[PDB]
Amino acid sequence: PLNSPNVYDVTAWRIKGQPKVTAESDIGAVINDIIADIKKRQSTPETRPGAVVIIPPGDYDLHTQVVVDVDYLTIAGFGHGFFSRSIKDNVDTTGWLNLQPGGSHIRVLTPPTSPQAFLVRRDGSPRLSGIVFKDFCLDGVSFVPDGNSYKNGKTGIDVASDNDSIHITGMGFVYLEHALIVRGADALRVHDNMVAECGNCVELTGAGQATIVSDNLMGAGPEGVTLLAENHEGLLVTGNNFFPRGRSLLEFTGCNRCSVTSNRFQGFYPGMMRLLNGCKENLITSNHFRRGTEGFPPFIDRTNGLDDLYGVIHAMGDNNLISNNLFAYDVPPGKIAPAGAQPTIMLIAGGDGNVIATNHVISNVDTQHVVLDGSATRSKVLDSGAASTITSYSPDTAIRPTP
Amino acid sequence: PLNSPNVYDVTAWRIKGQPKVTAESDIGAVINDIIADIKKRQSTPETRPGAVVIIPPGDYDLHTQVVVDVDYLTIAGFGHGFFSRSIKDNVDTTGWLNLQPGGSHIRVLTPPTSPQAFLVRRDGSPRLSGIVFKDFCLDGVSFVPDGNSYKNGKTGIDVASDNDSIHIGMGFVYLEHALIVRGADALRVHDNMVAECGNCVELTGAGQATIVSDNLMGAGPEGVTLLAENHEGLLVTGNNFFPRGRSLLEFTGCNRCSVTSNRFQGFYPGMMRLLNGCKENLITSNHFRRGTEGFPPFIDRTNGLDDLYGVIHAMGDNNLISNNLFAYDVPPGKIAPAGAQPTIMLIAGGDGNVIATNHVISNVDTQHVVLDGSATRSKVLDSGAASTITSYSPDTAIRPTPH
Amino acid sequence: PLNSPNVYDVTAWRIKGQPKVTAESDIGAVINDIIADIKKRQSTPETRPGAVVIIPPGDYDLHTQVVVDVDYLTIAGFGHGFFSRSIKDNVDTTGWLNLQPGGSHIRVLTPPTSPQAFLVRRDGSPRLSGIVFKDFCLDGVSFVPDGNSYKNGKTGIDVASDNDSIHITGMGFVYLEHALIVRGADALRVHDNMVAECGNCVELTGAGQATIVSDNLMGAGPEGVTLLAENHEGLLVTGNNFFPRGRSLLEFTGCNRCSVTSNRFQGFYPGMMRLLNGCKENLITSNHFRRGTEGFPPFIDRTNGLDDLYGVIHAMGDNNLISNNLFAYDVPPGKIAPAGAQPTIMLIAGGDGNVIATNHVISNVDTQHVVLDGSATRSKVLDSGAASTITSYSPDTAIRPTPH
Repeated sequence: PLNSPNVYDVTAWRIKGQPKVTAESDIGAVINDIIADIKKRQSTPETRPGAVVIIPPGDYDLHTQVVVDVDYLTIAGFGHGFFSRSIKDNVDTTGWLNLQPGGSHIRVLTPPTSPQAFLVRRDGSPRLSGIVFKDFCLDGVSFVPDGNSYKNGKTGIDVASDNDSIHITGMGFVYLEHALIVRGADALRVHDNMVAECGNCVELTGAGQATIVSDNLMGAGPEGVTLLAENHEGLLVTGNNFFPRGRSLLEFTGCNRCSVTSNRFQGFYPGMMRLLNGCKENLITSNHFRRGTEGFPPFIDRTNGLDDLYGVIHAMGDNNLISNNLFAYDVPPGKIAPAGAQPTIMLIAGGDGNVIATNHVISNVDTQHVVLDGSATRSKVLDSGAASTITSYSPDTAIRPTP
Repeated sequence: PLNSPNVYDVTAWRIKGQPKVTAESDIGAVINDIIADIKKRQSTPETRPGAVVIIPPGDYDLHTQVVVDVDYLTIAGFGHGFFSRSIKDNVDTTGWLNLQPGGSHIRVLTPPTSPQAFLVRRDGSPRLSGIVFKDFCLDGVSFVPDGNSYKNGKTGIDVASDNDSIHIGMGFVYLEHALIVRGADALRVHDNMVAECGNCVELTGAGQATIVSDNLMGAGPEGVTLLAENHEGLLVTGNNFFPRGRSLLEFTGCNRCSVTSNRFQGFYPGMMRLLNGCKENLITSNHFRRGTEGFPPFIDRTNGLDDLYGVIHAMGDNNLISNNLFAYDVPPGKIAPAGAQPTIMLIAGGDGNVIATNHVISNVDTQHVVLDGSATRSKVLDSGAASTITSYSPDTAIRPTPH
Repeated sequence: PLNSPNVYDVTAWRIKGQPKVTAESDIGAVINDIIADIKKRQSTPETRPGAVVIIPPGDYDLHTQVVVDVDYLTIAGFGHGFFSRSIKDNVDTTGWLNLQPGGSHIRVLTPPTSPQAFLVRRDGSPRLSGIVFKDFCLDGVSFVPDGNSYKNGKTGIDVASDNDSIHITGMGFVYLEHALIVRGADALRVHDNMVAECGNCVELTGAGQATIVSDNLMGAGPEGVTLLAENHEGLLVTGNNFFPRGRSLLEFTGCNRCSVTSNRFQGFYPGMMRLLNGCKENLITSNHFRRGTEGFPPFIDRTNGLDDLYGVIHAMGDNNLISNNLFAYDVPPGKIAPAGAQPTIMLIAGGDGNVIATNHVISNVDTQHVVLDGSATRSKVLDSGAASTITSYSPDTAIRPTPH
């Protein structure tokens, strides 16, 4: 296709000895064969510039787990191919012109023994660098045992070893239990993707730093996360549009000095944002939060199991600034739990020196804009509601009511 | 090109029965013929993954409107090719090395009966999904009756039916309407150059869960830069809005949306309009600059609004307008009515709007905020000294900027 | 590869009469010959749509400076190929499976007297328009005399003429003294790039308008800038993650009516952000600032020459709004300069009408959240610390303490 051994077209690659296997049959086995070819040619630490694997638009089955263990591997298609399998599964489709995702369309059919479509892992060293996934579709085909479970044991991309300067962009993920997982992320960018109708959308696990999650459209399932970060430092989460049915939309555990800023958050349950297990010195600012109620009939009676005293924002940790946010809460009275409670918008569950400033709350019922747990210390609440709307069980909270 | 029938090169495709038609002579006829080939091969609701149409850099005339009615079509070039025709049309170009836009350059020469270059439409189910336009240039060639009218009846891309996960690296120039998307769900309009058009981006009818991000945009004095009708959860962030639209951001009946971290430069009153009951929107962390036209051919153009209309004009409930900077500089003899103090933020009506932490700087005496008599339960916090706030409403809570 | 004369594969292009000159041996000379072919074909001011130059993944040496003087030239690879040469040069690399950057990998080996790999310049009119650099790696290979100097005299991309609608995206820059320089920027976008372990990262010089710098990862060296802008108006700097070792992370000089919002800033020296020489009417809001100390042993004693009284933010100009930021200051007492000083977080060094509002500061030692110079006039400080954390040497500053 190009005059380089480092450019591969998956529809043109034949695996010698398995002349049966096509990119349609098992694009997994095809990409694994490509990667073996790269290793044969790229032999030394001075000759390993990587390669591009090109996925033309089409339907491709993947049976065999692709193991990605080379730097600067770009896997690229020509479109994210997103399609709502969740609407398809739940309505009459008589006369429908289309019934599945497309674009550069990888149907993930991995075994239980090898559940992730792409396993990005190198046990040797150094860290994997500069790997790029872009412009293709990873589709888990269905949920198990029905369409509404958000469970199938499949993962789209799982980066399992420490990594630097990975770039995930223009992707589509649908109907995977775990769309994207990146462990030990440094200088990662998850940018401008469509990640929806998955049990879990983006999991940033183990630890990480210097990461940006931006301009993504994301919606998860009621037992899974939308964005999760574990032990991140200096994570920037910005310009994202989070919607749907995750148990949460943003979940940080032990994340410090991160910024969640200029996003849009729409959820149907308490606990849309959870700053857990000692999250400190984070900026939570200039976001729009919408707490509403499930409208799609097949999901009306399912919840994430939390009540409305949990908080739209639930914070456990130190010295966070939660400021300059709009919260719009609208839940039918008969749907609030426990029955008769005032919902809590921001709950400070514990921690020292949190500052809550210039937040505007609107709710259909009486709400506590802020509740501070009895264990909260040295808190400030400025202009986030009248005195009526701020409950401190802690004796030491400084409160300026909104004029 | 690749080993897939789902990858098309426009410069290589020949129309059976019309051998002389080329991509140069009528790229529209070529793409239509490509699209028919796709529809011929992709015959069933389970075998429609879509395709890519690639547009090499070059000059291409479009005479026939392209109708896009297949999911997961990608039309991609290699450059947005933007060129200032407006400067060209108004100055001495003696010795100019280039006179028109380029890149993957489509000159839009449609008939007045089907004036949209790309018409994105399906009668039938389901919604059109996952269409991509990227990295090419749509050029309306000239304005009539002359180069400064911003009128030619041409549209770049017009998405006419309800749609999901559409993704628009483009350049648009000298079109009366650059991009229109009706019934957007999970649309991304990202990192485009959309300038010297009558109107730039119109998101019409209704929509949800859309992101407009990282765009450069400038319109004309009778048109809109960004418009949204009846959107919920629209996120507008990272954009640099400049030029000469009647307005820069225009919402009508949009609720629970967020406009954050943009730059806004305009030359007339009414740069931002939140109209006909916009509620619970976040308008924050933006820079507004109101200046005066400096390009002679447009020195006498206005949008018909006086300086009492507001830099922001808002009619609706419970919006938070906070952490913005407003820098107003217009010569005394260009302010209307003569002798009036310009208004920076006008709350035209609505309940429970909160104006917080805004810095205004102006060359003349201005009212930072004027609240209409009809506004109820408004708050104005730290957005000017007392002498810069006018509330004709009797129940506005005001905290002057100290001193 | 496609049926158009405007698409070039650098690996397929033969320079007629120079069979030895390849993309591998000198991709600079290859690209210049491609440029010559474009000009040969694209011969009138109505027949210049430009071209795309495609760079497959591989290792390519550049010895000859590429001079870009045609509109709508796209140079495109498949991969930004970033690799930490700085870590490589400083630790034990036994058994390391890779020792250099990759992707679409251009090794910059320019002569001392034409240092820039790409020179984007046109004498004449109009302004160069619509040029696109994307998805490739520019790698200056080494710093001299050792890998830790951040010095080699090399530049990745230097745009020297006034320009319109240039787009730089998906790039990797590494080990260059200057990664990217753009003079006379109008409607520039520097978007979603990796610009690290360079002496300087992005310099927007001369003057400029209506530019966006967004969604980048950037880290510079102790003598250079990360992002610099000179005399820009309406620059928007957003969604970036600034880290590392630049003398500063954001440096404006004479910039007006610009906006810096929703970024992350991590630095190891004072002066992380500098609004210098009469910056007016700028918005600095919704940012996260971390001032820390160096943790990588080879650089422990490197300084940028400033003390902790200079400020995390240093501002000289009028009517800036510095609001809704978080500053997390952690520097061991033995590392603070001058010894025993209270560090300053935000310093208003001069100017009229500046407004500091709703800022949260956490520091390991006592700090002054805001210090205002004696010459500052009409300043406001709101909710950016207790009274004891605000110092105004100007007598006209209005101060509201953070309550309690």
